[PDB]
Amino acid sequence: SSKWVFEHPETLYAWEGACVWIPCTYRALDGDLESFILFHNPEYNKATSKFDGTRLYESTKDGKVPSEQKRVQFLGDKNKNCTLSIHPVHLADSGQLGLRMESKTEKWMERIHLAVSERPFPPHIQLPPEIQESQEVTLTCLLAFSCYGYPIQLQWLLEGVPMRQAAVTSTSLTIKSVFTRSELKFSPQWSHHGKIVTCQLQDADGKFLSADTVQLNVKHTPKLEIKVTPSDAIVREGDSVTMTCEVSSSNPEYTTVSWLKDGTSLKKQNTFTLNLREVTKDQSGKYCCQVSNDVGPGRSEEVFLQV
Ligand SMILES: CC(=O)N[C@H]1[C@H]([C@@H](O)[C@@H](O)CNC(=O)c2ccc(-c3ccccc3)cc2)O[C@@](Cc2cn(C[C@H](O)Cn3c([N+](=O)[O-])cnc3C)nn2)(C(=O)O)C[C@@H]1O
Ligand SMILES: *[C@@H]1O[C@H](CO)[C@@H](O[C@@H]2O[C@H](CO)[C@@H](O[C@@H]3O[C@H](CO)[C@@H](O)[C@H](O)[C@@H]3O)[C@H](O)[C@H]2NC(C)=O)[C@H](O)[C@H]1NC(C)=O
Repeated sequence: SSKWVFEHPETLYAWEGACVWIPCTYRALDGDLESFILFHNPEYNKATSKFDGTRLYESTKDGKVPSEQKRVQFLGDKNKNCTLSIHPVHLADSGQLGLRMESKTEKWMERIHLAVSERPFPPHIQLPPEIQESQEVTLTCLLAFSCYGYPIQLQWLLEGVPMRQAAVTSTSLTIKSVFTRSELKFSPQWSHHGKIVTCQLQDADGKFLSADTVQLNVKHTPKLEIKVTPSDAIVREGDSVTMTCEVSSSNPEYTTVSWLKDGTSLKKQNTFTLNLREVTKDQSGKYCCQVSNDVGPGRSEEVFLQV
């Protein structure tokens, strides 16, 4: 009994004040249409074996001459298209819509769910699983809404400030999926680790509607800071010098630590402190530590000993 076959999304989302555009097609194997009624939450009376409830559209009354001012409009034909449109949609419209249709001696009822919330629902940011420094990533912000009579826009904010990188916004309004996607590419620095990325929903005039925030987990090599005593780095032979190596940032945590004298690894220096108890003249160069993690080896600044 596959007499009727409808192609449309199973659920359409919107909010109070906006509009909703419902794509819909059908194929009636039993000729063209004779009547089309649009119920809101129809209740089937088991006694009379008919459908009751508030009728939002009747093809025999408010659809005999299309009014163009109608809030609820049927944009379809007699045997193919059942695209509905409520502009503006209200909270009292949220529910289950019924597409009661009749042809020659047979009739059919079709359900469409219309979820309308009082406030604009937030979008959603889809992050890559591993974000690493100097590697371009594509952040995806999706929104399960798109209507013609109410244009929207998605805005990317980093740390509460718009991002200079351009985005690409695309909308799909088909019988399969309805959404507004905005993708943004940018090469993250190590400092972006722990920073907040926001995707804001705004109308045509740019008024804030909703948003979704995330915190970046940017892998990076250990950024190091080196200290030396004395600060002036001046000494005589035999006297002591101490250098310290402090990991200021590393994602993930560090693994090994070694020291370098003009690019030469001093052996047995597996700690963050470099003690030169009795110095000479042949030393006196440029020192730096190397701390690594899963990401790789990170190097600190250079200090001129010069003795
Ligand atoms: C080709 C054909 O044969 N077409 C049938 C047609 C169904 O095939 C067709 O409409 C399929 N779609 C549904 O069924 C349907 C049901 C509910 C909803 C919906 C939508 C929005 C909100 C709430 C609901 C949308 C679709 O059905 C009838 C009557 C008919 C009467 N019943 C009673 C039966 O007990 C099951 N039932 C009960 N109940 O409590 O049992 C409560 N409501 C029902 C249907 N079951 N069919 C009709 O005239 O529409 C005859 C017609 O010739
Ligand atoms: C069922 O029939 C209706 C009526 O034609 C179809 O609706 C029409 O669809 C087109 C494209 O989908 C709409 O064009 C759009 O216009 C806006 C401006 O309002 C523009 O910004 C878009 O880029 C696009 O050009 C059109 O407005 C819309 N309505 C009417 C009255 O024409 C509907 O597509 C049909 N259903 C299916 C599943 O095809």
